[PDB]
This record gives sequence, C-alpha cells and structure tokens, in this order.
Amino acid sequence: SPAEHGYYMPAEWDSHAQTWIGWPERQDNWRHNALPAQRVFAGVAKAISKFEPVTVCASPAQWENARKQLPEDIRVVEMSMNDSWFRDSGPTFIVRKRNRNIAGIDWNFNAWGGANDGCYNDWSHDLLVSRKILALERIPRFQHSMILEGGSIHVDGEGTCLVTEECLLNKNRNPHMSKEQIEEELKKYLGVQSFIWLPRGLYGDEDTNGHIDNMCCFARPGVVLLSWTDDETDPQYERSVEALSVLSNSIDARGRKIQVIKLYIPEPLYMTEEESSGITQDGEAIPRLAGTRLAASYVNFYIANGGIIAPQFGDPIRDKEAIRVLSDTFPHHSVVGIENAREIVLAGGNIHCITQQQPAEPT
Amino acid sequence: RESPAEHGYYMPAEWDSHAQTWIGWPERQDNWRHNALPAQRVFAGVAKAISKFEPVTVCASPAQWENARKQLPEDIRVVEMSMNDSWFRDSGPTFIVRKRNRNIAGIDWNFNAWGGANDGCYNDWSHDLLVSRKILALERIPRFQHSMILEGGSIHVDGEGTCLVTEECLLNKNRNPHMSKEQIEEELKKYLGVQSFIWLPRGLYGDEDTNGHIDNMCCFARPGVVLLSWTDDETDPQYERSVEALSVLSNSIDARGRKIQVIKLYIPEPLYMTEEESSGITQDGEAIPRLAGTRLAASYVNFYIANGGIIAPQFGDPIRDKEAIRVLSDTFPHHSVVGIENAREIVLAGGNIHCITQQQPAEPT
Ligand SMILES: [Mg+2]
Ligand SMILES: [Mg+2]
Repeated sequence: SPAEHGYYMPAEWDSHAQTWIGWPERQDNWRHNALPAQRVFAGVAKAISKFEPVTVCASPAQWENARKQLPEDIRVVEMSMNDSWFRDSGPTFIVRKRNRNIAGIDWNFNAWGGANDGCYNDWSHDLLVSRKILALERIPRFQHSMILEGGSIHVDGEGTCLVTEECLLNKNRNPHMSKEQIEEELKKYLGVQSFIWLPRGLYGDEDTNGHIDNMCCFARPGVVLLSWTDDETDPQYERSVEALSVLSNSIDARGRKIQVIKLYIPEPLYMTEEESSGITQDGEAIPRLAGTRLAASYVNFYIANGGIIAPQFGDPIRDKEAIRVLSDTFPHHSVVGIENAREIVLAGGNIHCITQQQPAEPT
Repeated sequence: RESPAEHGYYMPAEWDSHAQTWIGWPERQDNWRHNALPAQRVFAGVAKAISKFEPVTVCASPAQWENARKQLPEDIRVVEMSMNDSWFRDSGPTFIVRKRNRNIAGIDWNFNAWGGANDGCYNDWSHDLLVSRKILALERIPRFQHSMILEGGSIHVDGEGTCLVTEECLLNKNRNPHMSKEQIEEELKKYLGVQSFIWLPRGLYGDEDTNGHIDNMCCFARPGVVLLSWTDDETDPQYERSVEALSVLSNSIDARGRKIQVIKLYIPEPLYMTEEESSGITQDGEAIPRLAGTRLAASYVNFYIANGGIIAPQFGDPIRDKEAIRVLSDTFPHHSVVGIENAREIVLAGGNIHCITQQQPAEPT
C-alpha cells in the first residue's frame, strides 16, 4: 500500500540519517566466541561513523562489551537477535516527497529458507528486529506477508530493481507467488517500475540462495558492478558470463542500456582447519566445514554519505585492484578498505549484509 | 570525574516541561501476583494516562516486549531493556539541565536494591545497574556516573535550590555508611545544583523495605509549598511520623528565603495485604516475603506530575480517594488531575505511580 502515498526506496547513495548494524555472538557461526568478528564489526561501524551516524544493536549479554568497544558517538542499544545480518532482518526504509515522509517495510523472514532449507532452526528474535527498530525510531511500519530480505533487492532510485531468480523464485521463499505477482508487490512497496532478473547469484552462496548483493549492484543509474573472473575452470565463470549476457540484453526503467564494470573476485578462498575448529558443532545452524569455497566478492560493499566501505580479503592483487576500481567508479566518495573482512565471509556474509541504511526523511 | 556543577547543570522540578516519561514493565513472580498480569494492566493504565499529556516510552524485558507492545496503544513507544524489576524512579537516571555538548545530561547513581545483600529487596540487581546507561545511550544524552548509592525516589527538589530528603533513607547504614551527612549534602549540591536541605527524620510508615523514601512521604507542590502525608488518628503508627515531619517543615526556610507552607494530604484508612493477594506470589527466596496482613505503604503523595497533568493513585478507600483528588485539584489548578484505579496493585509490591516513572526534561535551547 506504499504506492497509495507516493513512497519509494531511494538508492543507497542518497542521503542517510543513520546506519543500523547488529552485533555478532552465536558460537555455532562465529569462531573464537565471535571475538574476531566483533573487532571487524566494530571497525566497520567506526569507519561508517566518520561519514554518518551509526546505531549498533547488541544482545543483552553483549551490550556492555559492544559499548566498551565502540566510539562514544556510536549509539548502542539492546536488542535480541538470532544472528547479526541487519541487511536481511532489518526494515527496508522508503520515503516520499511532501503525517510522515519516511516509513519502514517489515517483510516476513524465515532464516533464508525456513525449517528445511534455512541457516538456523530458530528465527523468533529476528522476526521482531524490524518492528523493534521502527518502534525505537518512531517511524511508521508497513508489514508484508511475503518473505523477503533486503540483501535480495537492489535499486537505482530511478525506477529499476535488480534481483536474482535463484533467491526470489526459490522454492524456500514464496513458491505460491508467480514472478509477475512478486514484481507487482515490489512495484507497490519499493516504488519501482521495471526489473532486471539475473538468473543466479555468486557461486558459493547456497545459504542465502544467491542474493543479488553479493553478485551485482548499481554504481549509478545505468551502471552496475558485476562480480567477475576470467578463470574458466572456476564455477563462478559461467555465472558471471550468464549475468553479463542478461545485462547486455537489459533496459532499465528509464530506457537505458546497462554499462557493466567488472569487479574481479579474489582468488578462491577455502575455510581452513584452524577456522572450522573454532566454531561449535551441534545442530542449531548449518555445519561449517573445512575446505568449503568462501562466497567472497568485493561487490558486497556499503555506500555511506560520501564513503564506500569495501571488503579486503587478504588477496593482495585483487584487494588493491578492487579499491582502485571502486575509487574510479565512485569519484565523489572516499573508499575505505576493511581489513579482515574474511572474518565475516566465514559466517556467510560481508559488509553489505551487516548494514541497513536509514534514509534522510524529506521535508 | 567532573561534577555537573562544573558544567552549569541542575535538577529541574518535576513540574517543568518534559520531553517524555520513562516507565518499566513488571514481570517477576516473587514480587508481582498472578504472573504480574494485574500489575501490567495498572502500569499500562498509567502509561496511557500520561500519554494524554506527553510522550511515553515503556521499557520491557526481552521476554515481555511482545506482550507490552500488544497491550499498549501505538502512540506509546515500547523498547527492549533488561531489568531485575520495574521501578524506574529508582534505577533510571536523574536528568539535569543547563541554560547554555548538550543542555541536558543524566546522573547514573550507584544502586543496591534498596539496601544491598543484607537489607535489600532482592538478591540480583545486575541488570538494574545498567538501566540508566542504556536509557541515556538510547537518547544520546551525556552521562555523569556517581559511585554513591542513591535512588531518584529518595530526593525531591523545587528547582530553585532546595532539596527535600529523609534521614531514614539517605543516612541508613545500608546505603553509604562511610559517608557523613555533610558529605552526602556536598555531593547533592554538586550533582543536583541545590544549596539547602530539608531533612525529615522518617518516611512513611510501612516503607521499611526501601527505608522511607521521601517520595512516599512529602513532596513539593510548587516552590515554597509541600504536600505532607497525614492522619489525625493517633493510634496509627503513621501519626507520630507525620507530626515530626510537620514540626521540621514548620521551622524550615527554603533556599530563596520562604518559610515552607504545608498542605496535608490524608492517607487512606489502613490497608493490609490479603491472603488472596499473598497466595498469588511465588516464594523463591530471591526476593523478600510478601505476607498477608502487611500494612501497605499507601500515600496519595506518590503521584506524578506530567505536562499539564497530575497522575494520582486511587487505593479503594472511596472517601479518602475522593478527598485526595479534591486536594490535588485545588493545589494544582493549572493541571488536570487523573486518578488511576487499582493503584493498590502497585503498592502490593512496595511502591506507587511516582516510583514507576522517570521524567525526561525538555532540553533548554
Ligand atoms: Mg521483518
Ligand atoms: Mg544507576
């Protein structure tokens, strides 16, 4: 019903009031009692806080630890969560030009595929994250019954929505809805007019089922960054070539062809034994096994007000080249490389997955 | 360890303009009968009444957040916060303001559940220790920490230099036994911006467990004027306390040089916990006993002042309930007096409306 009052999802490069981030904890997903991941989340929050306000949300047991680790100008609030992926469990904010001029969408959530296919067995706290954030900020809430995660949608703020079929059409999401029915809900809720459907996401992203935000994103209207490799023996290659083909046959909501900038993935990363042994083994979440291909891409960066927060994976040549490409692509932003982003990818995500932008409310 | 006095701050009176009111949410079964359901309804009643005057935020534990959110109308903000019990007057911050870094700050006093390991009301106050910091963090308001144990219900101010307190509470060996009266005054001058003190020896009869907070005994109606808990029945143990307090007040001069005027606010006829009430409480030995026959510490002085409103208890004594509304209405002719029914449900757990609230002053421009 956001179409009724002229709401739309702005592009991520439009002005933010603040960024929301969770705080990692669970010992069956985050190694060494999540301490290495905590230092990286703190580093991401601090980096962003140079550009715009940040609120970090931490569990009751973690609140003091978070407050101690984070700069004073970063707000720390108590919140229960099952895990710390606010891109996906937090609200998708929408605005209008004028009662209020901002709202948040609270989508249904099922831990990326639910009882049979999801990443963990209990998502009851995550179900409340969006409501709690919006209640805290006194921003109106639109609830939707469809299962959706913010990491599965990208917009250019000019009417186009970029998505994957792997995720949005998956049997573990909304199998009762056709492609056209899904598009219809996204038009009404995000204020978009047209879609670009990539068939697949990044190789190795079986746990999210191929979220767009680890595969391809907008840099500006008519221009995307695409995860790329020239190595034809990498299972990523066929996905990248297929996506490029689809993009070359796509037109955006304003009638533009799409320019594609290749953003080369790191050389293949595989979880080590020291890494896998630091994680508790039982049956509340998916097993983390030694030798699994890490789903790493530089495309999982976050845009803040005048800043680009980008991962660094410990691949010397590809890390520096990603910074060069991103600096060239966003010449009016400052690019900041986040070391030890590998610590987030071990848990199945990256910088974009841990953030949720709150747009500035228009006046 | 810089003092509020250094930065220009003082505690404004409760009748000055608020940005919002903060309230906790009751839960624990060894203090609140029938799984806290009766008490939740009265807390919700208080929040709704205040919400007609000014914004309200209710804080509820992780396990209660959904129940609170469903119970309360959406114009009341509901936030998740861990707590050992729901007495935000005492565990929440004491806000202070200045004329001209923000023009509002909060004091985060030390806390020990009203007397500590040997004389306190429950055995674990770990979450309560963090309530003030969490509230101030939520609002991005600067924090002044104090190592002295103090509850907001133990102090009252007129916003004009006077502080009203009880000896029973602040000089108790269960609070700050290594501080003298003079040392306590000096800290309160620095932190609240006060210059003079009115010390009543004792608080209300029946308030043994919290050691006689001023806010259940006597408060300011306006600068120079106090409301005093009163009875004319000389067989009630309350009588000697009321008479003693009146004597002190009658010889008191406030910070601006006014002789204090006293308005008597008559307590209800003596109220006692019933067997039905007591039997609804779990006896787990983490909290103090709640026994049938106990005198309830009930006084109409334990009201809250909101922007244009007075939120006052009704205890079920129909004569004294009506008289208290009459007195309050006469005393606050520019406020709307609202009576909260079933306030007895709060008093069964040792407090009342003033004890469950914490005002956040408007920040001066
Ligand atoms: Mg949701
Ligand atoms: Mg405190």
